[PDB]
Amino acid sequence: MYKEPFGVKVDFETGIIEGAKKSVRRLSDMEGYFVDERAWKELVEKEDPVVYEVYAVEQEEKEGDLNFATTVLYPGKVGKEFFFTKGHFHAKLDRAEVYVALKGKGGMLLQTPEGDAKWISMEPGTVVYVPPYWAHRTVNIGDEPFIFLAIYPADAGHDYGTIAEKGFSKIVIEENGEVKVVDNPRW
Amino acid sequence: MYKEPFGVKVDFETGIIEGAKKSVRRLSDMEGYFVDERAWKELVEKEDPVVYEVYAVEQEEKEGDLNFATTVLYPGKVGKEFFFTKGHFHAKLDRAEVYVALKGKGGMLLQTPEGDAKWISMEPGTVVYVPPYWAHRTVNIGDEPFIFLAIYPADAGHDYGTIAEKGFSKIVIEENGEVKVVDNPRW
Ligand SMILES: O=C(O)[C@@H](O)[C@H](O)[C@H](O)COP(=O)(O)O
Ligand SMILES: O=C(O)[C@@H](O)[C@H](O)[C@H](O)COP(=O)(O)O
Ligand code: NI
Ligand code: NI
Repeated sequence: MYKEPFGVKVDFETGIIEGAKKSVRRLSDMEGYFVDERAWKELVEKEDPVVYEVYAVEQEEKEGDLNFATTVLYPGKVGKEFFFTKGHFHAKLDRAEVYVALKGKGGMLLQTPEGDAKWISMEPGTVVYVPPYWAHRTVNIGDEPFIFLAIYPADAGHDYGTIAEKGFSKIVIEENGEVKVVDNPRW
Repeated sequence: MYKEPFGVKVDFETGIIEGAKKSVRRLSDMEGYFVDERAWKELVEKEDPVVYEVYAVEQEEKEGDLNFATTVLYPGKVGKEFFFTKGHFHAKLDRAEVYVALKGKGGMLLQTPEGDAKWISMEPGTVVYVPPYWAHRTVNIGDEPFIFLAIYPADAGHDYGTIAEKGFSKIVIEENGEVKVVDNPRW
C-alpha cells in the first residue's frame, strides 16, 4: 500500500515542525564531548542547559526514502568551545546529507574516517552538501539560536560511537574575540 | 577518494542558487501538457512565456547520494489552467523527495501509478513529503512567482513520458475567481 503524501508547516523563526517527534539534548547528555571537562561539570551542576533540540519526521529505514529534521542549536560555550551537536558518521557510511540554514550564525565541522577535517560557515540561506563518508557536526558561533533543516536518506542511520570516543580532529573556539578552528589536543 | 563538502547560498527571495546549473522551460517546451490546446498555441504565439526555471546542484547517480534544486514557477494560466511543472515519476520508482516552499502561493499535485491523486497546498514554510511511487507536479495558484527547494536521491532519475502522454488524472483551474481541483477530462 502506498504511503500518504503530506505537507507539514515548518516555522523558520523557531524551527518547530508540525507533526515531528522531538528530541532534547541537555549538556548532561554530552559527557566526554567537550575539551574542558571542568567547565562542563561546572555548567551541568549550575544549570545543565539545553544544548539543542531536534524535530524529526522519519520514515521506516528503506533505500531511496528520505527523513528530514530541524535542529535548534542554542548559543553557549563550554569554556572556550562553542555549543555543538554531538556529531556522527552514518551507519551506511556512503549516505550523503543536505542542510539548509534558516536562522542564526553557525557552521559545520566535517571529517573523514581518517581524520581530515573541514569547516563550512553557515548563515541563513546557506545550503551545505555533506558528501558520502564524512562525519558532521554543527556549531553555534553566535549569540542567538542557530536553526537549520536537514534532509537525509531514510536508511542512513547513525554512528555516534566513533565521534564520542575520539571527537573531531579539530575544535571551534573563541580566542581573542574571534572564532578559530584549531587542532583538538584530545586527538 | 572522498568528495569535497561545500556550502552554497540559496536566495529565498529569488530562488537563485549561485553557481548552479540553470534550466529554463518556456511554454513552447510544454506541447501537449495543457488541456486547452488552443489557448496553449495562442499564448505561445503572443508571448511564449517562461513557465519555470530550475537551479540544480546534482551529483553522480549513485545510491544514497543526494541532489537539490530550486524552481521558480512563474504565475500564469493556459486557458483556465494554472502554470505548472511538467511532472514526473522517478526512474527508480520507489525514491522519495522532500520539498520546502520558500515563497509565493502554490501546491503539489501527486498521483500513484494507478492514477489516484492528491493535492497538497504549499505556502512559505510548507515542507511536503513526496513518498516512494508517487508522481509529482507543482502548480502556481497566485499572481507572483512560486519558489521552492527540492531534495531528492541522486539515483532517482526521471520518467516524464508517462505523464507527457496521459497527464495527471486531475487538473488545477481557476473557476469563478476560485482555485478548483477537478478531474482531467483528457485522462
Ligand atoms: O540528520 C542529521 O544529521 C541532523 O538532523 C542531526 O542528527 C541533528 O542535527 C542532531 O545532531 P546529532 O545527530 O549529531 O546529535
Ligand atoms: O526534483 C524535482 O522533482 C524538482 O526539482 C523538479 O524537477 C522541478 O521542480 C522541475 O519539474 P519537472 O522536473 O517536473 O519539469
Ligand atoms: Ni547525519
Ligand atoms: Ni522528482
